[PDB]
Amino acid sequence: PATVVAGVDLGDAVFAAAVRAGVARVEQLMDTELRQADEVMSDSLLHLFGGKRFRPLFTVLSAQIGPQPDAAAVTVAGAVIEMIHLATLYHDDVMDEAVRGNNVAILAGDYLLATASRLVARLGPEAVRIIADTFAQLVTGQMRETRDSIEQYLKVVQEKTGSLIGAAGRLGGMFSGATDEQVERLSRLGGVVGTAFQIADDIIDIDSESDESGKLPGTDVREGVHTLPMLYALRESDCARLRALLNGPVDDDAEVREALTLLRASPGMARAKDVLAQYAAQARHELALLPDVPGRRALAALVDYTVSR
Amino acid sequence: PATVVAGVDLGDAVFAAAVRAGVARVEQLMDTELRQADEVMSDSLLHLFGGKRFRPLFTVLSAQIGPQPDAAAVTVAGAVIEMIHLATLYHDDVMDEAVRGNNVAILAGDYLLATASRLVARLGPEAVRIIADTFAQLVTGQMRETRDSIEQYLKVVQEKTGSLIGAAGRLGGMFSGATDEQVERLSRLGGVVGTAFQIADDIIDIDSESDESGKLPGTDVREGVHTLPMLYALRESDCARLRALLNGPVDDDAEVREALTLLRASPGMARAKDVLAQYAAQARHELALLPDVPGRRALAALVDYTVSR
Repeated sequence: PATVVAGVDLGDAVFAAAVRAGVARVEQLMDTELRQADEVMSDSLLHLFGGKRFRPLFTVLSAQIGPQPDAAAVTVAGAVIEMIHLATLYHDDVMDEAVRGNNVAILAGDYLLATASRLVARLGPEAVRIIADTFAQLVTGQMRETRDSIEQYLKVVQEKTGSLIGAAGRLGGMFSGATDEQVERLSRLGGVVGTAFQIADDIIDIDSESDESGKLPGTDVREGVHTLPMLYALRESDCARLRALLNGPVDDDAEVREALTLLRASPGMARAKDVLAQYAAQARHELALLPDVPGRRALAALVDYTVSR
Repeated sequence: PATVVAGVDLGDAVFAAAVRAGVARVEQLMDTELRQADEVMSDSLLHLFGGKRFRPLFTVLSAQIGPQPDAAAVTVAGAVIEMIHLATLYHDDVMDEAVRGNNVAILAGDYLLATASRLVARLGPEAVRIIADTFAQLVTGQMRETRDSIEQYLKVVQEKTGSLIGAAGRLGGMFSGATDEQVERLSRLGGVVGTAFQIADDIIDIDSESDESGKLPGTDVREGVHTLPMLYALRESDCARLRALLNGPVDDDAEVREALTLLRASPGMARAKDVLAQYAAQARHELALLPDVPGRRALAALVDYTVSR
């Protein structure tokens, strides 16, 4: 649809086409910079690099609050964020021994990080500082995922997902010339959006309906992984049968559906949906403190998408 | 000995004690910065972090050409270089499936890189640029190690070892206030030193004598790995028996000594020693273009150590 960009309906067509071109300049910049890499890199780098490009969208939408939403440096920031995102996927898939092998995945991701660093060097001192501080949080989060278990999970998703989208809002705001106050609100907005996005993803993966990309639920159950609704379910008074299923990876397709209908019917599925609604409210709050401009409506459509996709 | 620092004799005791304190301030800076990491990091980060600290020594020795050899930023540069070095070891040991496991090794190294980035953000734009460009070369080199085979090996060791020691000389020169010309010569010196260091290491690992750390030779033969003297040996007209041994990993301890006495007696061991002597001459050339100061004698003792250790 002429109003939709990267999976969210932004309203007016002249606005959606402005944002679309912004995301396209991020895309072009990343392809240009990645294609300069030595031949020995090509196979590794381009493998995990199209996309949904949520982070570039967030960066470009954040910049629409500023008086220069199409600043050259907004595109550079967009490319930096997306490259760090892509890089984390490579490194996760090694330590998980994961499908999305581990041959040369450490070095490729390591490149996406060098390259990210190359581009952020163009944005100046504070940007290099912002990104350094962010990547550092991002690691600690994946790290802590590696080990109050509920407090711990929420610290994980704030570090591993929240931080980087926080940085996208901060850099989008800064490089578009937004006020100091607007920069802080887009940063806070980004941190919450990233947190709600991960929790929504975790609920969706238990819900009986198929995901955005048409995927069936149960992956997290199968991989052993403990998500918010499971963490809540485990500490209730039946909850014993759940405990045994969830104790590790589940490979029997009936134990999968067994574990599912056990999770779905748990008070845990209620506690987790409540947590999501609290982060969604926190996001909508930060939105209400932005000016009443088409940029704000677009960011509200993005929150709406985040907490229902 | 009162004249020795990090395995090389620098001559005068007042000079060696100045350089020793410089390397100690790099050490202290790295420990301070690494100990601030979130608890979940500690186990991973401190595991691969004492040392021989060749890169900090090179950085501090390079700074002794400048009129401010003890500049605050020389210590920051020293810590940046050593952290990137340590980080590459973590990532190599995963893709090699290596002893020096791979559990959380991707993320730790990833931290050492975030932290490196945090410190280099203190040195300003061009430093962030230098390091970004360097890490990028460093990857391509490990990468190319992953695939004229001889030309290719030498490109590998220039990228994977040469680049970073090149950066150490460049940053040591810059932050000590050395001239533009002196900075370029310390950079070139560093690139060659790193190249000779790796080739010397590869020869030492075949020589019948034990290494610096008392290690017996043959590891590279055992791990399958092809080094300069093997690459030369393979393309001679006996050379057929060598080809079969070297075809992959060697686990039989007699085939190890068989492969050894075959490598030692090869014209390949002559071609490789000649390559080393050419890089040693290139290093000594760059040294002759530096001023006649105690810094130059110390760097000459370092080259002497590099090409015989």
